[PDB]
Amino acid sequence: SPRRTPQSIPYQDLPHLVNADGQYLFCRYWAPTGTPKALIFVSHGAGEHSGRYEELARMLMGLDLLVFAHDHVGHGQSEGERMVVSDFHVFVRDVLQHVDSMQKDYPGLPVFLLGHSMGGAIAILTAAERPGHFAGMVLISPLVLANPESATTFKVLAAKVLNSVLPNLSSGPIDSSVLSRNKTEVDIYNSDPLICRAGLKVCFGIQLLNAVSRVERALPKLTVPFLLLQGSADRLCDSKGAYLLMELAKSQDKTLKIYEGAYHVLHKELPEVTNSVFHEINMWVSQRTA
Ligand SMILES: O=C(N1[C]C2([C][C]([C]C3=C4[C]=[C][C]=[N+]4[B](F)(F)N4[C]=[C][C]=C34)[C]2)[C]1)N1[C]C2([C][C](N3[C]=NC([C]4[C][C]4)=N3)[C]2)[C]1
Repeated sequence: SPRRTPQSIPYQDLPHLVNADGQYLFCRYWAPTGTPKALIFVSHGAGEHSGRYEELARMLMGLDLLVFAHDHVGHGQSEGERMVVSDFHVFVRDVLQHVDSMQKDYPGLPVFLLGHSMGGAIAILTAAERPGHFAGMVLISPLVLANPESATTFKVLAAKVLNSVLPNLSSGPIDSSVLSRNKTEVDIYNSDPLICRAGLKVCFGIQLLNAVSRVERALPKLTVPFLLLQGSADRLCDSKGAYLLMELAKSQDKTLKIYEGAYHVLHKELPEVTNSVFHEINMWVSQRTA
């Protein structure tokens, strides 16, 4: 019987890739009508999926880039227990497999990464694993340092799971009101059935703590060009992390844009913020492609 997504659609009817663990990942592609100037992989964050990047991907495709993405394991239309990962490196390995596959089909093209939140931590670790390979990285509120109050609370709960056998332990869900000041976007997020809005399992939170530790060790090795966009009122990824990334990365081409008063999800924020985010990404990638 055909292998199906967690929503029961056969993978033979969808673009897909099988990872090193034999798990099917659902894929998306947005290719221009002509010869692409560059490739760009979009890395989504925790709980969400690649379908949330439709508008950004169509803008990037309008710049003649071939945009590609997949749903990370345990997310969206990919296989895996929801919001579970054996080790955070699985996400990085799977991005690298997909980038390597695309570079075979489109050789000689520059490749960029774009990531938001947990997806931004994945993009940083992917670029750190392959120094000099990526042309540039666009980071939207990347997970570099978690909110101090939330991290201390979770680190206590993590000690309970690390010292004892407690497989079902979960913390509370990611509060939707702190995601964006745009209420319509929050309402849409709360209505998408492919988004997992359940409480974070302690085993998954432990992997996000591993991502933060690994990002910290990767910064003095990071040399890829990057554009970093961060809101000053982010309650999920503390803005101190964006300043730390600007300070500690060795990249010769690094830029930070702060959005005063904005919340976490800058590409789904108030129209003035979202319009600026799209324009800034468009300028930055346009200047670095030809
Ligand atoms: O990747 C992330 N996640 C990673 C994230 C930061 C983490 C902080 C944290 C940590 C860190 C270590 C350990 N922890 B933890 F587990 F203790 N923890 C608990 C709560 C936060 C937190 C949790 C947020 N997101 C959330 C989204 C944005 C959402 N969206 C998509 N469309 C929209 C529209 C409405 C605007 N919103 C999906 C991508």
